[PDB]
Amino acid sequence: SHHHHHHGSELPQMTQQLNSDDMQEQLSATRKFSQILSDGNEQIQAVIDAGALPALVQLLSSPNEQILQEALWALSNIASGGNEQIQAVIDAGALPALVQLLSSPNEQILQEALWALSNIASGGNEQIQAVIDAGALPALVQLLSSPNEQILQEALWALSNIASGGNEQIQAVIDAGALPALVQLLSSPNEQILQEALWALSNIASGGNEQKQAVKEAGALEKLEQLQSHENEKIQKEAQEALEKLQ
Amino acid sequence: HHHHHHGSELPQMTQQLNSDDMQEQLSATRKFSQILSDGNEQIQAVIDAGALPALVQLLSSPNEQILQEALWALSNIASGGNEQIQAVIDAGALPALVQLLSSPNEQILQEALWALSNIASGGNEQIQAVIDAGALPALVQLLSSPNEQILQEALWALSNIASGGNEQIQAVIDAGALPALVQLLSSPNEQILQEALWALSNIASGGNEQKQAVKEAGALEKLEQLQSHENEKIQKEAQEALEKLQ
Ligand SMILES: [Mg+2]
Ligand SMILES: [Mg+2]
Repeated sequence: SHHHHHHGSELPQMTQQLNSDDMQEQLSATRKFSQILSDGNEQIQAVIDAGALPALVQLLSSPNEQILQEALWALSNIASGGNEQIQAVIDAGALPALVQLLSSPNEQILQEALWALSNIASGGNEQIQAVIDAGALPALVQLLSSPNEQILQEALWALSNIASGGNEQIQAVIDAGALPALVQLLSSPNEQILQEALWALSNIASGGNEQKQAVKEAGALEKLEQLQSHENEKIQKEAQEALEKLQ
Repeated sequence: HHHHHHGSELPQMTQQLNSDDMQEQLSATRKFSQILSDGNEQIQAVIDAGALPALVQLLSSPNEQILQEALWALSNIASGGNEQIQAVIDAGALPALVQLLSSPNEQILQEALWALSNIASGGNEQIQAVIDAGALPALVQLLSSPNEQILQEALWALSNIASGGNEQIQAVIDAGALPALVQLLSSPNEQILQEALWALSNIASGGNEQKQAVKEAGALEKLEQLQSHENEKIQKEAQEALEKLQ
């Protein structure tokens, strides 16, 4: 969803001061920007300081759709910041509830839960490990065989981020039975899915010998070879990289 | 540390989350979401308004306050998620931050290192951008700073870089960081050697090629000697890393 900044915004003239030659104007504008950024982070931190996270995690068990969905947006949002903010989400016990919400008959709830997991798995290796431990992988994989393309795309993005951890985190993806589904996804009519399936296999390929062979066993060499000649240009530029590192 | 103002609505909202009343639960979640949406849109408005490239340009300012103030703003943005980190790199920050790494002024150097740490706490391509910008040669050279505040920030940065994939871990090894990392185990500072242990354990998360390089540096010798330490918490981390070589 795109927005317009309000008409009374001071930001444009503030940006002009930064680019100016005056150096009183330069100093004034950097101070105002530092204030805006400090204020914005502090409002986010105050919510965490307030003890909101564990109470929001509780509300993930709400029978009410409205409440569960808003509490889910809030957590996803926090988990989209730095590592420290993901840690707070994890510490509040979000993961088991987030993993459980992958069984939700609601397609809107499933997608928001998948986006939350992606955010958390975009952090450090031990935080991706936490996700793995919570048993996210068995559900993520079965969700790769989904008729719903929009769900598939987010489940795929969540695996890629897990697949961008250490070798042991990558191996957990392999052990979960992810490759057959990923390789099949290189036959996707939808181009955007192909590219994320590509980037997922590319992230796995950044592992050691064991991870590479597993990808060769799944039949990914054959595909990337006779895929390096697809209609699109950047789908060839990324399949060339996904084939070259497997060396 | 700071206090929130007495008029803050947050405590009554938190209690509304934990209540049995669904209406109060729903009013509180919507309000928390609103607050979070607002803060994140304040930060994005600064980016959408084209500030970053201009702040990067002010990293080469002859004025002490300006340079310092711009570096904090850049550092602050880089402490968010990957999307915000990328905007900083796109703005051209890394070259300027690396050049600032060899500046007379001590606090400027420290903030420069803090900034680079923030950037290296993102994804692998982001950490690789730090490496391609030439950060490592300077970083290792700072591992024996007579200033210990500067030593601990430089350590943090290397841990972050070494917390990437195998390609970035090998780069740290290739830059000759292991000997100095090992020598920081037998050092008086209990907070520093802990960060050096964090650092070494992160390398030990790589492959065999990475695991063996640490061994040739004399890690296993000084890792086992750390079970005779006064502190109980160091005794755990030394083991969690010593055994991390299965
Ligand atoms: Mg191989
Ligand atoms: Mg809202």
